[PDB]
Amino acid sequence: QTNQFSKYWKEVDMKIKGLLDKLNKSSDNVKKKIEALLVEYLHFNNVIGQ
Repeated sequence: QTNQFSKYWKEVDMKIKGLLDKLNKSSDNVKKKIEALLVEYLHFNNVIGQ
């Protein structure tokens, strides 16, 4: 309704990069969990971009 897609697009992108930096410093157990959340976050960002 408010059409502020860029504001939430940037918040999700900041969360994506935050999870990207935590991914390289992550143990093997939580690493698959982080990858599983990045694929979902890419879906959220792809929808907002479209």
